Amino acid sequence: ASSVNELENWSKWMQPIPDSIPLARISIPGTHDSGTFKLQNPIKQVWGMTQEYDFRYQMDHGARIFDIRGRLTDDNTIVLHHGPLYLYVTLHEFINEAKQFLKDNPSETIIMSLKKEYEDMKGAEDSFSSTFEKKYFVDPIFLKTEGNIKLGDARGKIVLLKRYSGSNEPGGYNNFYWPDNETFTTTVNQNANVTVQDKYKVSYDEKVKSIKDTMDETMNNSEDLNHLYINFTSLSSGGTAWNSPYYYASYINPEIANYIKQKNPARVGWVIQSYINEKWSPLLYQEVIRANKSLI
Repeated sequence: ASSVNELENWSKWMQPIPDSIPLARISIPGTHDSGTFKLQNPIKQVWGMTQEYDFRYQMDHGARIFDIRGRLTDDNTIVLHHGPLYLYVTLHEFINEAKQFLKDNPSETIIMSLKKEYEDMKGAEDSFSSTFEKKYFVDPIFLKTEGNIKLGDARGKIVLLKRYSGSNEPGGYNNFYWPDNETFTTTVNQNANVTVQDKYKVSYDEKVKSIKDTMDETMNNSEDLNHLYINFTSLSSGGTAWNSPYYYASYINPEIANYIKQKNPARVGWVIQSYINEKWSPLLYQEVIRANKSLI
């Protein structure tokens, strides 16, 4: 909690950050459609795959925010989906990976975004929200405290970012507006504000400008601890060819990695990327973590 060299430890990078820092102010790497790593079917993967490695690999690479999309099944369980595609991964499977990681690295915390991706199965007993809260959320690893959550209250726990309607259990970040395919601003709570850049399905040129534009706003608003900045660098279009999330990401990641590197900002916000790996040159996630040196 003193050396900047400690941010270079991908599994324990949150250790140096002061306990009093709200998670909002922290620059955190995230993964888009985190549970698509099992899609190995050639045609399914050219449209649905946004990750090639599992949850643990992702976390061991500094990722601390996970984009979870679920669906209520007959068996009254929540499984992971990408549209109408069952990903061969379950919500329990994710929560268990998160627990092991937090057991080994108690200094860390993981933010889980939960969204209803597909319509509930016909024979379901309860609704998506009630099912998730009665069977999962009730688990102790879930932080039940709200407001502008500090890193201290989050260590060893899973912080929930609600992207589902109809919640009845307090805890984490409340659900807000979130319009389709665009960048917007709203409020989470009385003591918080949100700016999200979620322009999936858009031109590469418009996409890159969007990311950078949102990243400039957070750079110049670095000391505003009451403002949440979520920046999705992922881009999806017509697959089958080099228009896949992998193709765009092979350019977008190093590009934004450099952008962050050159500017040397004190805050870049929460950056949710596709294909977290070690292939691309400057490494986006690593640069994002480094921008936290100002907090050390």
